Amino acid sequence: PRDGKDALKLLNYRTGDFAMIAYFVLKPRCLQKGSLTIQQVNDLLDSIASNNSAKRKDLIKKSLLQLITQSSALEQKWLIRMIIKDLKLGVSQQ
DNA sequence: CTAAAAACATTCGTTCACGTGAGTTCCAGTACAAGTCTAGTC
Repeated sequence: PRDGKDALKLLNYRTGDFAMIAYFVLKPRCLQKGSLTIQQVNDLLDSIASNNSAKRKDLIKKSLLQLITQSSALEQKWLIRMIIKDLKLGVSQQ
């Protein structure tokens, strides 16, 4: 719901990162065990990037829906962090 | 001559100063992670 607590929380994230809010929102909704391998995730991300380059948001929406429906809340949060390009695992790239 | 008063010699206990090995812990130093890097228009 656009006026539901989850919608405002996702939108009002003080532009405690967005990944944590998304994980909390998706916890009661998402499954407990995903079925996507690393190769499938990489293929979906590549498709999203290519469609963005080609200016076709329908395919981007379809790929995002597939990722959302075939992953768990932890997987959703990690995918969001990867897309944003901000992980902060506590260990530097070096 | 005589004993006695003074001086001298010895051993012990206590105090102190220094040196040194061992255990505990506190902290300066080091390593590492994360953020910043100019401001605006169109």
